[PDB]
Amino acid sequence: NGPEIMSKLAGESESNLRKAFEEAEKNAPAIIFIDELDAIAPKREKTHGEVERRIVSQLLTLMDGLKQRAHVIVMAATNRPNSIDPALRRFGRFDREVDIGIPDATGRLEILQIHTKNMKLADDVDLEQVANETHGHVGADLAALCSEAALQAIRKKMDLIDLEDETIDAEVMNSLAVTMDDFRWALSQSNPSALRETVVEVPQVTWEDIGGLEDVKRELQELVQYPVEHPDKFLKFGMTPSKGVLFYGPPGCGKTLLAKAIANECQANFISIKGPELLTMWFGESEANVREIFDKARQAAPCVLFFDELDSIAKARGGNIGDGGGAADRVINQILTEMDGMSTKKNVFIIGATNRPDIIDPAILRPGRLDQLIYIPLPDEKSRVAILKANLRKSPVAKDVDLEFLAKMTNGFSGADLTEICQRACKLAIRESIESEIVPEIRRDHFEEAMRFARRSVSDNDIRKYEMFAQTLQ
Amino acid sequence: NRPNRLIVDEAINEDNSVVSLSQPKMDELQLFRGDTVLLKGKKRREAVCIVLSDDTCSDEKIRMNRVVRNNLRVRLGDVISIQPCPDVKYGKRIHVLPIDDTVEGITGNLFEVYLKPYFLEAYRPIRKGDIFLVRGGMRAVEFKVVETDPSPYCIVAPDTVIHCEGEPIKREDEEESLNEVGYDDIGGCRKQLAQIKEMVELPLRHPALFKAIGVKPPRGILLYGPPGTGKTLIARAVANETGAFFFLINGPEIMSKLAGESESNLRKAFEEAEKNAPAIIFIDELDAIAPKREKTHGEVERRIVSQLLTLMDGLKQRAHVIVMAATNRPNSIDPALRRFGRFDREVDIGIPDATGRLEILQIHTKNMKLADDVDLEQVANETHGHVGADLAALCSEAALQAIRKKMDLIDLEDETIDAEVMNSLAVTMDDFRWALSQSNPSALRETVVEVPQVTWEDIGGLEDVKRELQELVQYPVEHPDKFLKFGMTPSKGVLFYGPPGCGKTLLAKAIANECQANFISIKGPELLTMWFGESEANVREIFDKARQAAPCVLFFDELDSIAKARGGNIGDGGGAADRVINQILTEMDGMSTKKNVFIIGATNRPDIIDPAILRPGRLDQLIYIPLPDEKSRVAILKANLRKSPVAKDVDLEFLAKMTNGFSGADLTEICQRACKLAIRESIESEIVPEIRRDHFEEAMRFARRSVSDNDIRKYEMFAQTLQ
Ligand SMILES: Nc1ncnc2c1ncn2[C@@H]1O[C@H](COP(=O)(O)OP(=O)(O)O)[C@@H](O)[C@H]1O
Ligand SMILES: Nc1ncnc2c1ncn2[C@@H]1O[C@H](COP(=O)(O)OP(=O)(O)O)[C@@H](O)[C@H]1O
Ligand SMILES: Nc1ncnc2c1ncn2[C@@H]1O[C@H](COP(=O)(O)OP(=O)(O)O)[C@@H](O)[C@H]1O
Repeated sequence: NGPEIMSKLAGESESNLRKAFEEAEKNAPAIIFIDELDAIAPKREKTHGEVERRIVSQLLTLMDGLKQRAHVIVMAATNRPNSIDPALRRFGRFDREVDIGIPDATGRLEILQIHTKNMKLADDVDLEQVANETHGHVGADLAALCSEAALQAIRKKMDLIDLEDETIDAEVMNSLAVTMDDFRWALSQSNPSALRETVVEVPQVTWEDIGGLEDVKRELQELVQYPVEHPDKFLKFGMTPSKGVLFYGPPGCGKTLLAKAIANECQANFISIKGPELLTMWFGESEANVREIFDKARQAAPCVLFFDELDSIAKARGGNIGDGGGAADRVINQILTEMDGMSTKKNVFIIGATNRPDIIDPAILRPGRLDQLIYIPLPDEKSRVAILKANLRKSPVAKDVDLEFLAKMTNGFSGADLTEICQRACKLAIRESIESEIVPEIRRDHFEEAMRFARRSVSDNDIRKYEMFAQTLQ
Repeated sequence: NRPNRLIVDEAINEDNSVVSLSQPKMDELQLFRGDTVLLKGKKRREAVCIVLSDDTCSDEKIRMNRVVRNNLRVRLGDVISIQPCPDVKYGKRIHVLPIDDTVEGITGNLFEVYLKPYFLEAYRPIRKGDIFLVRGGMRAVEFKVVETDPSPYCIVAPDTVIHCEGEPIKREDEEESLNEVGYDDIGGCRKQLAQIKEMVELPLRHPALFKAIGVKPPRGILLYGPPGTGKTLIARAVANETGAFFFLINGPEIMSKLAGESESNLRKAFEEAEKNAPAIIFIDELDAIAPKREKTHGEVERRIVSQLLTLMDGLKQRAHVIVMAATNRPNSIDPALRRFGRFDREVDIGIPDATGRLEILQIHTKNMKLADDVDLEQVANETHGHVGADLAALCSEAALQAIRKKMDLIDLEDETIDAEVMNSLAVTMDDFRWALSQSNPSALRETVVEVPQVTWEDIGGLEDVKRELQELVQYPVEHPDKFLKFGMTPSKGVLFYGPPGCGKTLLAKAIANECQANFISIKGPELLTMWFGESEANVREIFDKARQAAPCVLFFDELDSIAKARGGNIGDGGGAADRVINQILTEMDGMSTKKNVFIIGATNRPDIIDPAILRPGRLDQLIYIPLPDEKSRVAILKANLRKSPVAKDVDLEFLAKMTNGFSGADLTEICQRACKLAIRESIESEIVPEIRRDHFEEAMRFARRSVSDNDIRKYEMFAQTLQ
């Protein structure tokens, strides 16, 4: 480990290092694990001194020194890849590069179940919702959660009597159990003190979650599915599958849901770049970050890379009058660059979404880019029924309140305006239930009080404007 | 389970040898507040103490101070046996006698002072061998009772002849001396004091269990806060009180040595401490060793930041050692020190608040014997900005002032300066107000985090808003599974909008108080600073500080400030988005699921706010805060005047009548304008001293309303337009 090697004096260092392999090549097949490779090998501008630069050397030439008569494999742990000296990646040193990544909800379950196999828990805690609120936790955060859970429960009991003897009794800890009120107390601590950076996981949204948009659901499958499944068919007509899509339409109509739904149907990774993140690069004048975004999609492939609010920087410049310049700007420029310069097909599929297709720069549109415009309209009462149901397919809704009549009264709302009504109703309910008793389910009159506040955010003006962009483009 | 034994726990009172039982135990032990009780302790020794009756304590925990515990040899969390002794029998002059080094430069007659005041009005029961401690004249000297004419124990009576001796029997080797800091020496940081004791209770107190169990106890703890906030103090108290061996590294000592003489002391510091386990290694000034960064130059500095990383790794949990390290800001140190298995726990000691600066002040004068008028409440009110060391410096400068006005007035200076003379010495309020007049807030001022003192009692009107806000902030924290029954996420934002001075700030502070939550206020100038300074990386440090202060209310006041600085009636050519609000969006939506951080924005220009703030997952609930009504304008006038005296002669609802509308701030203007015309009268006099109706009439001559009825209609408009 790097700091041990860095702990020694000059020449006592690289001796342990060149001994570490000359010791291990005996015992072969063997694995040398160099974790904290940044400690040894950040050979860069930033190192000062010869002795640091000496040790980044000689590591390069112990990598070269293994002739394949060495059965040794060298693993090295790093945190971000740009961390280390680029000559460590020369072919014949570290050729393979494998990203362990943050675990997801579905994975944070297995970790939790590994770190309590010795505990003998209590019956109500299900580890599914424990694994749901632990988002942001790496697997060590998880190990720390459950150990703090088990040190809490040992605080509420046992030494209650002060039974402390030489060797503390066997049968007594087995009686000891850790309830859900321990774990929820374990999360209440600071524990997401670990990193939060761009997440990459398979979303949990299946098409079951999207009311309506039937034609879009089948259009998207062709775009994303058929190429990956049936390539030589594309090779029979000498065709390149289009790797972009641009969803456009009013807000809250499900442009995000569709992107996640299709990553799920493919069981592909979904990286979401939202509007604030593009604005960050544009104010911060750091669009070198766009490269790190696509290389992270490339390493997470097959993946869906989703740019939401791709008009964000165009808005921040205005765009009804706006600045004197043209449509091009720093960040979208690097998205163009990294798109068209990407690998032939790595199964990275690029989805943009915009609520202002008007002010997007047209260069994004040209073939080899987001090449397929897909309009995402305000739902119809046909769909407004399935929107109301897909929201209420979790919370309990009594039969007494009926749907297609609610979905009737709205000439148009977004699918988001409808969730507004739903969630507004569910708030009026919990308000009732918390109070009681001094009955505990939803009711029709909850929704009627909700509908008092139902507003539509789309003004029938701009639907005609949206209707216009549709026929104008072809 | 043979309910004889009972646990020992901390106690509020200042006096010695008083244990405070849980009231639903009365007839179990059968003994009332007039019976003294024998308590069993380690190395076959005991004590007997009169008993007090209180509600708040747990049933199983005796509450008693340090002195009564040390002789018992009980450390908090240990269990003692409590058995009554109605059989008590008075003594005739138990023999008492000075000990330690404490026993410093004293001389002459210490018995009319360090005994006779204390024994008086008391009947303090005393068993032979007790260390019971007395304080006077800027010193705490304790007198051990070596001999009791009857035995084992005795009440003291005013009728026992008193024995003048004053000889210095040195303290025995095995007892750990009292002068050493315990938990009661730590005034104002206590929420986190439970936190550190919770972390370290089980590892330090119970070495056997973690050898008898699979699990990992905390390896290292990082105390951080501005310098002088008591971080060394905490580590020593925890060590001294659990009994564990406390080792102290400080960075500049390690940095003082030559290369290789350095890391040897360092790797010896643990290889020395792992013997003495359970032990605490305190590495304060961890920035001196471990700022491993770009900024270090040299191998030897980078060597020492290494090897510290790998002494952290080297403890295998057969080490019972806990490593505490003090730091000032967390970004200060090398990030590989925070790898899990090195410093996993991170605990922020923080600036004390008015309510805390009181306890600190009361700890640093326990030996002084003050003067009657100084109340330490307003002393603790104007000491804002002072860390706990600033406070220790205040009161010591107060006591060196009062020693300057007196004593050496005669020049009585002898070999050993007299005992009875300093006890007469007292420090009045005119010393402390002179102590504050100095530079002493030479310590840090950065963003404060404390529970505000504004209760709803302070806000005139806004009844519907008061109940709306409670639902938003309270119901989620109290009743989560109810939110889980309908699969709902509690909205974590609010945006107050309305005219100025209508109480948008007060409401935010009032609700943090009703929750008893921390309140961080980011005001308008601070957002403008980030926008001119083009440093919006600071917004991250703002939310991570809320996250560490959670449960907290984070309040953005004047969230339109950057929009104004760009204009906004015509304004720049750009859109609504800008650098700083962008990072607020980012840090909001990317925040932890629910840490009980509740985000309140306030604006007097909801017009020019960017709409992206509004979208669900952000400040999602708009709450309009209107100009008050004469209904409320009465309670506004009263909540201002609920401090200063207002004679009945001046009447309110008629003042609150004449104003079609003012802000709640315009009304405070009138109030304060009146109170100025009054003090003007009182300072002058006499060459009467209270407010009067005509004061307020002269005030009302200058009453202006800052809201012009135009924009109320504009405010009325934003209200119905949004829904
Ligand atoms: N067609 C729809 N079907 C089901 N839910 C929807 C639909 N449209 C919107 N919603 C709900 O509204 C929310 C916001 O929609 P979003 O995916 O952001 O759409 P957009 O990107 O077009 O604004 C989503 O969480 C979703 O649950
Ligand atoms: N919360 C507190 N309660 C009582 N005394 C305090 C408190 N904080 C600081 N002090 C006083 O301040 C002095 C400096 O404390 P120290 O722990 O050395 O500072 P730091 O926190 O920088 O390590 C100590 O002598 C202590 O008496
Ligand atoms: N409704 C009110 N009730 C009591 N005091 C008020 C009220 N409104 C304003 N004040 C007084 O006016 C001052 C300024 O109000 P502030 O909280 O800044 O409101 P805003 O943020 O809306 O300007 C506060 O110190 C408060 O004491």
